[PDB]
Amino acid sequence: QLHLDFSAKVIQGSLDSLPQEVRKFVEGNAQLCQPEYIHICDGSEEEYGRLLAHMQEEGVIRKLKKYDNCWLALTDPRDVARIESKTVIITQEQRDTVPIPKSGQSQLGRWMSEEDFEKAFNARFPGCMKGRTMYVIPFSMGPLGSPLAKIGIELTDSPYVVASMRIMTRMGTSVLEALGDGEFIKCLHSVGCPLPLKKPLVNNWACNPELTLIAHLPDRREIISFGSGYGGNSLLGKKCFALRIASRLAKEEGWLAEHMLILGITNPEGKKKYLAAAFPSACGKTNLAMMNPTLPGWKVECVGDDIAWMKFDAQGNLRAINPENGFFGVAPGTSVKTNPNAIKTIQKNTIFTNVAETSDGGVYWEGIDEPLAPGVTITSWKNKEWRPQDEEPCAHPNSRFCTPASQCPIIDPAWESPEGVPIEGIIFGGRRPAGVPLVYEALSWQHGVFVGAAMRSEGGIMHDPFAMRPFFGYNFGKYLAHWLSMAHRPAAKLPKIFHVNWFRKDKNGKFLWPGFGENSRVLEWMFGRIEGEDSAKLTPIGYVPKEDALNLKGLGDVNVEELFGISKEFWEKEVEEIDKYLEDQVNADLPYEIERELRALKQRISQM
Ligand SMILES: Nc1nc2c(ncn2[C@@H]2O[C@H](COP(=O)(O)OP(=O)(O)OP(=O)(O)O)[C@@H](O)[C@H]2O)c(=O)[nH]1
Ligand SMILES: O=C([O-])C(=O)[O-]
Ligand SMILES: [Mn+2]
Ligand SMILES: [Mn+2]
Ligand code: NA
Ligand code: NA
Repeated sequence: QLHLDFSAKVIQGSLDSLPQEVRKFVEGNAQLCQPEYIHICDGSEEEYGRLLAHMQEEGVIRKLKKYDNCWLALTDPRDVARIESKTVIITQEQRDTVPIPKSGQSQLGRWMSEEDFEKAFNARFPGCMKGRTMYVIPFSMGPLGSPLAKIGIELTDSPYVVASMRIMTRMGTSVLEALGDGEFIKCLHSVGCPLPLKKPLVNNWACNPELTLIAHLPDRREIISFGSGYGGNSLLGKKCFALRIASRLAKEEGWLAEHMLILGITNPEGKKKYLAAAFPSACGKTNLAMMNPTLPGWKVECVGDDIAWMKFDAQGNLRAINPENGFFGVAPGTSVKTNPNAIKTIQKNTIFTNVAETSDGGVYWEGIDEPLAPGVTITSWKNKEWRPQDEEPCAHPNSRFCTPASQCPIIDPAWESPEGVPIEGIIFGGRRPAGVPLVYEALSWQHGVFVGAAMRSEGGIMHDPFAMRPFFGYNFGKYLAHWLSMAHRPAAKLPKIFHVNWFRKDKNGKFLWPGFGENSRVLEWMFGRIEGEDSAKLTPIGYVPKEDALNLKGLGDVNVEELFGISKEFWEKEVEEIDKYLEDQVNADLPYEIERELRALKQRISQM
């Protein structure tokens, strides 16, 4: 050059050390964003402890004195969740990203043109890191060096993101060494608050709500996120990369990237199988992935609780890996009763966001179901004193823990095996207060994809097909076609597909099923069905357990008639509702097989 060599500003590592393409990505975005310092993360314990202690000294995080190396971050309340309306995918044509709805608004993604995004980018990123450190985070999604793993580089101006990525991905120098001159996903993040601050800082939490924009450019292998320091907006490996970018990659390359837990279940005979399950956010993946089974002699072990990458191997087994390195789990509702294994995992080396703090340096949230000693007081996530009779919760309803996977006492022994675990069943499920029984089994692969397409969240109202509504990297119609195509992969060992419903209520709004560890009784049935056991009765919706097939010992107060009932009237409405939805939201891009399954279901219900 005659006068972008950023070597003078490197305060950890060396630009000369980086693979050539990594250096180009770092230096191009350094020129653009103008950070004061560049810190190439090494992923070391030393780095991490120093970063936490720094954040602590600035008032960005607090140490939770009751626990071993745990920390609390309280955000600006404007920055507390994924913002779906500010989350977009850029492609040349809108239809490649989302189907064109008849109601002029898609529920299945949000497209932005290249032109509009270029303008948005130029209005945000120039100079956005002034006065700050640009951290360079080399990370692997999946076990380091696994043939199913994929590497990214995230640039960020947030120490909180660096700490959380260290938990949620594999990151540091070993990733750079593994990468060499290979391809990587380019991830660029800024809290959007260059120094000197143009607006006041709220709760020591840098963010720019008005300019928040989480963009995905699958054709350029780029994720570009501005304005939010929170969770799925800032930890780019998780939703942005491992669902949105990865699902489109998966479609091109013949595999699947899904919003699924992966678990290993062992029966009293010592026989083990792996299952994957897609439930929408707020519908209990993490509880099932970590289940403490109530049934004696059974064991559940966790491979992952949120994302699965699955690819058929040479023998036709559908192999799954967890591309994450930790659990970014919802804190409220987590108790010894609902998730005892999570309670164990999170007492050390854990970062909590937006939960309450007790006066002895512990954590608190709605549904923790753990009384405090008299005199122990509570500071809410809004940093105000709080009492249990107050109108507001003590913790944000989407507050999280961020905890290392390897600490889970029931972590699966194969949770990092590079070839992945063989999936034998896929479970769909949602919140259905009425009509849908506790468990049913799909009649075929094509029926099972239809059943995934029919999933619901939020009290049985919102459609959330495959638990992917906020996460599709491309047109949902085409994703259906991709799933259906698996039936035609020669010698594929197609998993059995089930649908569960933990959430059926009686007329008074009481749950008909106790759930949590009692769900082990449902898993027992699925396990027997995969083994070929004659434990199923055919019904218009699929197979259900025979009378006496489920182990209900210890649960004699269960209303079996209501929990397992199938009403013609309910199912007529359901098929009409599904028809309207698929027409409104998918229309021209709906695969014929999905249409055929809808007709087949309608026809079976007509014969009741
Ligand atoms: N009634 C009942 N509720 C359950 C069961 N399992 C989980 N839940 C509820 O599920 C909610 C917690 O699920 P989340 O951790 O939000 O769900 P998730 O699928 O892990 O979501 P993300 O982490 O956002 O993907 C709480 O309201 C729990 O009470 C069950 O067996 N029965
Ligand atoms: O953070 C999550 O896991 C989610 O929102 O599904
Ligand atoms: Mn979860
Ligand atoms: Mn999730
Ligand atoms: Na704060
Ligand atoms: Na087919």
